[PDB]
Amino acid sequence: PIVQNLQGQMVHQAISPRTLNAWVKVVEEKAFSPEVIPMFSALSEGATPQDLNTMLNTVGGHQAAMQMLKETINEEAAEWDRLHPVHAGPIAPGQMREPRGSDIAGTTSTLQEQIGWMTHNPPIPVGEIYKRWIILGLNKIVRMYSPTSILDIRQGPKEPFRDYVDRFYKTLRAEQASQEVKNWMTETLLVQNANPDCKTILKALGPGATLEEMMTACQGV
Amino acid sequence: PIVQNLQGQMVHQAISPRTLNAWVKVVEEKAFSPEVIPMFSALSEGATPQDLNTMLNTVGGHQAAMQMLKETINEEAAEWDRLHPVHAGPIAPGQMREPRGSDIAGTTSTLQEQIGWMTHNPPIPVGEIYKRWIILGLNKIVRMYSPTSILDIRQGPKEPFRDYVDRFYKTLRAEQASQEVKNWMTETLLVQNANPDCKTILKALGPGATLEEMMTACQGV
Amino acid sequence: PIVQNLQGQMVHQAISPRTLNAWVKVVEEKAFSPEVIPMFSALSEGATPQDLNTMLNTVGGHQAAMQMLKETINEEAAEWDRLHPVHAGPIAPGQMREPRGSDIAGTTSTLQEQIGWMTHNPPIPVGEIYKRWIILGLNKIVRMYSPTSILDIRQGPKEPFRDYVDRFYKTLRAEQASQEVKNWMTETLLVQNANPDCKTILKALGPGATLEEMMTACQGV
Amino acid sequence: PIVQNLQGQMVHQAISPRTLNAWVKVVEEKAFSPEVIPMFSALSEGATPQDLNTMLNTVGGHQAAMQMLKETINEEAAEWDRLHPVHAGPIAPGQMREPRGSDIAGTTSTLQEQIGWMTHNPPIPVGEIYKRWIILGLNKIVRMYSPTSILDIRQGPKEPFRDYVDRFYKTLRAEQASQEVKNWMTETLLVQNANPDCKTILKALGPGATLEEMMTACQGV
Amino acid sequence: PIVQNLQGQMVHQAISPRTLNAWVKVVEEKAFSPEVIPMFSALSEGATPQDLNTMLNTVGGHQAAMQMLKETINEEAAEWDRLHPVHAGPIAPGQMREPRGSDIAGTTSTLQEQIGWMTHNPPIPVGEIYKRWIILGLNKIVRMYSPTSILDIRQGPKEPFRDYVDRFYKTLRAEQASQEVKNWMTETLLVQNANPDCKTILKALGPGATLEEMMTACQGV
Amino acid sequence: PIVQNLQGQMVHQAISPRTLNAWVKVVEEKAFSPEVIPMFSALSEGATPQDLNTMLNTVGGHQAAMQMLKETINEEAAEWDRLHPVHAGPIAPGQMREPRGSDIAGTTSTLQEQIGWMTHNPPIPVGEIYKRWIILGLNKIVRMYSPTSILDIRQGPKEPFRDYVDRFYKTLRAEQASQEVKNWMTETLLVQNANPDCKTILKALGPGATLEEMMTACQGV
Repeated sequence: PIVQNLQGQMVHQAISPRTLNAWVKVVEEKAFSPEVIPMFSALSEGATPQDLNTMLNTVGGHQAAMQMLKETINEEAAEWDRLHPVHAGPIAPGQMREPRGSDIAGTTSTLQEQIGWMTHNPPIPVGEIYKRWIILGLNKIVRMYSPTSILDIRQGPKEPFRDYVDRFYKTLRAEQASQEVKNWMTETLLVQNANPDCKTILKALGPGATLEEMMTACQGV
Repeated sequence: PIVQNLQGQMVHQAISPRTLNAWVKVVEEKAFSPEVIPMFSALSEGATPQDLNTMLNTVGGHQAAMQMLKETINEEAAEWDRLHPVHAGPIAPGQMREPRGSDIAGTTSTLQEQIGWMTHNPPIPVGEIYKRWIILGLNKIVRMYSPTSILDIRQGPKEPFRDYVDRFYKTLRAEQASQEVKNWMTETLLVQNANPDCKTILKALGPGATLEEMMTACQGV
Repeated sequence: PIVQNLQGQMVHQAISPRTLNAWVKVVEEKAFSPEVIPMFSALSEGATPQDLNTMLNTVGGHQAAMQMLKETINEEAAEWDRLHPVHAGPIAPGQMREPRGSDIAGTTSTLQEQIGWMTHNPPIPVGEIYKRWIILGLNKIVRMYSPTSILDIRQGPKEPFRDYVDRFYKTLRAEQASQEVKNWMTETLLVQNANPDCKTILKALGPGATLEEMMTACQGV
Repeated sequence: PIVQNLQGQMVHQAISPRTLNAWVKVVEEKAFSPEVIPMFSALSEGATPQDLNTMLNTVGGHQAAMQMLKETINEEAAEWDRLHPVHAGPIAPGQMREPRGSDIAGTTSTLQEQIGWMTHNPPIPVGEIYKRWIILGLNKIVRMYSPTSILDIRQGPKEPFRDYVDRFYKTLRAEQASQEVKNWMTETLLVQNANPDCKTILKALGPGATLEEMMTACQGV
Repeated sequence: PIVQNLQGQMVHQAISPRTLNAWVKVVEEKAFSPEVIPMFSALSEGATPQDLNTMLNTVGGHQAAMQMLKETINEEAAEWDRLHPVHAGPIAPGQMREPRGSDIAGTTSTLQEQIGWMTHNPPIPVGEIYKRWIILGLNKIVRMYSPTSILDIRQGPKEPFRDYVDRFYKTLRAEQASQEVKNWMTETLLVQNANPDCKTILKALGPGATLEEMMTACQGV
Repeated sequence: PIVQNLQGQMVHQAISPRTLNAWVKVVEEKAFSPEVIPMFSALSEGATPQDLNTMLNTVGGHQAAMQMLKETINEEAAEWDRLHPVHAGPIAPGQMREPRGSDIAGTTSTLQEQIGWMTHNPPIPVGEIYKRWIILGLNKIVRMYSPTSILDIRQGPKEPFRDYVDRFYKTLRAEQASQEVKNWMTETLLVQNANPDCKTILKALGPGATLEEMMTACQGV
């Protein structure tokens, strides 16, 4: 990737095999839990689109998820095509060619071209745009891999409030729609979907309290 | 993070995947024992707020604890807003914009802005303030994860004095309120909550002795 | 391999033993699944033909596959011989000798000669051509190791649509012929080779839909 | 820690997570055997007092031992206070403030102050003094963790002389009082605490012999 | 080993313990399969004769094989003595002494002398000659460790053609005599030593076909 | 240790924890087999006497062996004292003090003094002399740990010649007296201590043959 050397140059180097093994092991062990998204966003810091394609083609399993991806980046590139038309002109003096939707990905673009693209001033973040598309696809993937909607989590007979909140926020992280609506579920359905005694003590405390307060109040029975 | 090169420049580099795996394994294996706090404070040496957010979003489990966090940094940012108002003016010549409570975290701030913030002279420790807020939240988290107050530890029938002191200082580390009060429990309840024979020999020694003296006196029965 | 130092020179260094162990472990554990091809293409970034030969001779098992390789690079070199004849002349002033089919591989070529070949301006990618031949052979190897044609995958009695699509795209990745024909299977045989109820609901949705739509429609029975 | 770069500067860098994991694993697996002392002295080469405090707070278990430590460094700092009074004067031109007993540890001292302390000429070894105090405490800790005095080791019925000497020198290393007295036990109690037949052959050899001679003579019965 | 720094100097550094552990683990786990030869040739890139001697003395087991080695390098050095006589003269101005058969190995030669030998212009490859002798000995070792001649491999009753070819090329790699004779076995005994039905279909295809063709024809029964 | 930087300076750096863990694991797993000697000689390349003392004090077990060591370096230092007397004079202009037997080890010598000793021109190899003494002690240690003389190895009833030679050269490596006498055992007792049938075929071949010839002749019964 383009690493910032103190001398003042950004030259790509081959991605360390350590990073590839880390990404692979994360994909297998952690399956497609919501943390794979920050894992990818952290392991792909400054990576080129070719490096991102390498990291995507590295995993062997979950071919349905990878096909959903290969479709999602395809749709994103198609949308970028309609957002960004062709200048329809020759090469201007001292000017490089504008990347297209396919050129944003590593398919129709050489590593030298991508390096010049992301190092020339003003800089264009082709790798960052590819990362954004991949993250958008991973959102749909992690949504599909969660077989439970937000309005199905209810506290069991003697299930601890701690693990109830744990499962509730697992599913909240899995289900992404917005922010205000997430707060909407957070401040009602947390108490709305509890045991009878937990319900009673939660409205004994009433509204206008913090989640820490709810858990320390519902510490026992 | 900002590493001090001998040349005289501080330029961020991508956090090593080794550090991320170390933090993850610590979080899973060591759960949320009090040592996770120095673990975080050591693994986040010089890290940017974006790196801290990456390390926080890395862990998948303990979503209740992570929600307590996301609430605690929210409260800390809100407090910082009321401590630090807006200058309400244009950009001064050769002067950058003052970070806000949200800008302190990596949400509403770019990596370039954070780097300029923590490298311009005079330097402002945005990453250190974010670390302080995260540590303040981890204090509450480790307090909640300990289901035992300080005034519940009592020596068993034939439980060794060594393991009694071990459990006592586990719980003392877990329960944090102050320093003088910690010494207050340390110098009384250590002996106040012992076996009858241990009680007798401890006041046979009397007060004004060291913990080493207590343990070497209570080495046997 | 030839690593681009910021000073402006490309000098070969000994391949790290880490890379060799990574390649070996990939070959053994992952057998010859289609992901070994991007594994090789990533672990051999900038590697010399001698390094590629080292990586090929490293693996001990699958000697039938390695013989298929040693035959495929032989055929590729023979084809390159007939594509590229001999200039049949002495050495021109300030001009090096043109590599042959055997010289492209590391057999009849010294490391110094290869380095001069891939560092002199204009540059010739002898290592890249060797990589291309090895990848062409690995295509045939991965095709042979897959004992199932594309027109044999059919959904079982109560096999989930997710795992059906998984196996279907395993076999699609294994079987490579072209691109338009891959889309041809993708848009028909995916639904053509399903359970009766899945068939009914898939043509209930009809054509002109995405794979994500097919899977979310066939989420249940 | 302060690493000596060839350029001629000593600038602190963040301690590697590898060193922290090594120290932690040593503490857990090797418990508090006498080798943990050279382990600490080797892993803390050039470390700052803040790094030493991080390494001390890293371990979670053995809180009784850590309290003995926190007491021993407290006593050492108090002794250093009475050895080193306050100059009771303003700051001299081009002169820094003298560290105190608490400032020697990382509690009341910033990393910048410690760096200036251990890099200014003439240099003051604040980190080395902290290391010496920690080692003095670890001496008492390893003494307490050994539940056996030197005058209790006696050769069993058919216990080999090799393992007898092994256990004897385990306990000798555990019990530290001086050097001349260690030689005193070494040259008598080694033979004084043996089996009857071993006694007979040892005084058959007589005094004025080496430990190698004793073991090769007592190789058999 | 002599690593080529970009500055323009070749100075030996201590071999990494990682390389030694890699060589050791390869020797133990992989025994003496034919791949240990490319393993050694890759792990000993640029190594000095002293480094090669260290790597040879590192392994503890297979002392019969190591004695065969110590004999083979002895014979190679003796042959080099008779190939290269003594100049029988004093030291010429600005000229170093010519290495002998023993001086080629690290026995009678200091590291400084070897470094000057392999860094002075014109360069002499003492380490490469030692590597060649060690490889020649490893050839005999791997031949001895294979307890099966080439004319003993015959396809079993229902042994797959894949594994038959696997074992055949295992033994072909183990048995090294030449190249033309290897092709001689390759193109006849592959089919000559098969099951009756495999024989029939192989001569149904006839000669003038590739090994890939043989295996895809004999895919089934 | 003193690493040769290309700039032209030799400055000690803290020994990597990797080297310490490697030495420790070698000592525990491989016990004290003869290969621990080249292990130590390879892991202690360029190490200072203080580093050697750290590596020696690192191991916890085998205190009898470590006491034999601490005695052997003591005897070596005492011998060096009688070989090298005191100059009995003041410090000469621009001249450092001559190391003594104790100063050769890291006991009575500071790291700065040792660095100046092994970096000043002309250089004195204090670390190398300490390494030589430690190796001399390890010779005696590995001799003691081998409970079998050279004249006890005899081929069993149906023990393979390969494993017979293996055990024979294990014990030959363990028992070190000289070189000519080692050849003396090598060329007779190898055949002198065999099975009756092996005896018959070995003198069927007769003398004047190589060990490879003996093993290939005695391949079978």
